[PDB]
Amino acid sequence: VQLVESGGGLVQAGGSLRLSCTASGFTFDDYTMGWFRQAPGKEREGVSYTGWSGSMSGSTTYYTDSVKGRFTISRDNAKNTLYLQMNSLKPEDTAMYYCAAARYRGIGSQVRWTDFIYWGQGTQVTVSS
Amino acid sequence: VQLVESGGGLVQAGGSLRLSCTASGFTFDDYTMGWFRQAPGKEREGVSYTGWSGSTTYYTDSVKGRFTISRDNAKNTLYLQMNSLKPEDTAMYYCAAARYRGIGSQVRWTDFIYWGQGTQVTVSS
Amino acid sequence: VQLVESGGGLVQAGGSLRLSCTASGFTFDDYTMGWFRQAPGKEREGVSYTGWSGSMSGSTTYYTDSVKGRFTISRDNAKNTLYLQMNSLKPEDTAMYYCAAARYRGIGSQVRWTDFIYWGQGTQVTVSS
Amino acid sequence: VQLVESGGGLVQAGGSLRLSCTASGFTFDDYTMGWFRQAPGKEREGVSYTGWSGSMSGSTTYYTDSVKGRFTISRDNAKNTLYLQMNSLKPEDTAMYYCAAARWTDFIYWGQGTQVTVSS
Repeated sequence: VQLVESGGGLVQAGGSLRLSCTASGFTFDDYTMGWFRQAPGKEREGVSYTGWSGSMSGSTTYYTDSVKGRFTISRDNAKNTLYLQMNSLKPEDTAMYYCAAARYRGIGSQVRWTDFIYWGQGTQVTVSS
Repeated sequence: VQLVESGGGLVQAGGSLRLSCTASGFTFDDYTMGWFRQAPGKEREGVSYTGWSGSTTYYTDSVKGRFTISRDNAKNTLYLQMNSLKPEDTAMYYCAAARYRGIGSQVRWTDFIYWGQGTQVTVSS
Repeated sequence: VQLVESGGGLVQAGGSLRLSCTASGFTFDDYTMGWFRQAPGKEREGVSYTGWSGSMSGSTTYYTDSVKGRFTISRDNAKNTLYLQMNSLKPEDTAMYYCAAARYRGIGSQVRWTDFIYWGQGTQVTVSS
Repeated sequence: VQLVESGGGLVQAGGSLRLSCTASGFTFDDYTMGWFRQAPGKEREGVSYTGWSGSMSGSTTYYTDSVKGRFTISRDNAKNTLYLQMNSLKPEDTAMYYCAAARWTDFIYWGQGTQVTVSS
């Protein structure tokens, strides 16, 4: 089980980045995938997840208030890849961004943050002044 | 007359950036706006322009299918969405402006008169 | 010829980091080794170098005004490693830091920025508010 | 009485950080100052302290076995600041680091903490 992040870097304020996260063997399309971030000196917080419920027949996507209307999560079940399109980047968005996976295959909107078990190494996103 | 570029930076190969260029006092919506780039040690080449009956947008072969130019005449801002970035795209990117006439003439590269200071885009291996 | 940087990361303002740069096959102790940095959207500037002087009887170390009294360069000719101790970090120090090498000596002429020929891939240093 | 920590962040294995802890009213040069850390899911453990001994003939600094030879505590009584120089960082050092004051159960005044993350 591997999760390799890519697409990070350094950008001016107002610029844009696009993160990617390819996934090794765990049957990607049945898992709820998510993006986390960790500020320097602060705890790791949740950014966005998307994933699937059986009790509603369908998918549930989430976005935090600080990334609302600016970030976009998407998945490609054929290539087992998760994406995070970050537009209109602010200097408060500067963190190391992690790509996580939750494992019990049916969680929709009852997704606790503690359900994410498999993690990646991360990628740096730096938004300067 | 000022042209301030933004949105540049450093990214690995395959990543994406989005440049912006706000414009100070001149009628933005009546001018043909363009993007240039200058490699280290090489001459300044043209990337993409858009502007003026109908509108005409241009893209160079090296940025074909990967770059996207757009303008916002309300906010007087020019955009350049750079997707699938290659290490050959590493340059300082300039935002230029030309004035259209004719009426059957063409915008050549020498028509761009007003320029910006630029922004650096670095695509590493 | 390889130059691998390490020791970067994310830190608050006032914190400290220490970069390292191991060198592959090129005779490290006879080359002038340096550190560069590149801000987001700006050109690549020079930070500090150490090595040859101009006289074949001395070492010469350099430090830019923006890093004066806060940064410290050092080399280990036995392990072929270059170090950069960054203390009292400011948010203006946020860049991708590169480790470069020069080989021109020129008895009578001092070190210029264009003499650095071999470069590394770099490491990210982010100093947040 | 306030204790504000700073200097934390994220770094690779083998990298270095330096924590700082400024102190509000007024103790500082007569109190034994220390650093604690708390791993995710584990209890809060002690890292290092420095301060007075019994009797007043001298100072005593302490370092835990897991940080021995890699960490360095220091204080500045003029600026009322405590420092922790963390060199050769291991992934087992990943915790939230607290700055505490005494004069392990003697430490009464605490700070909010700062996160130190050492990734692979």
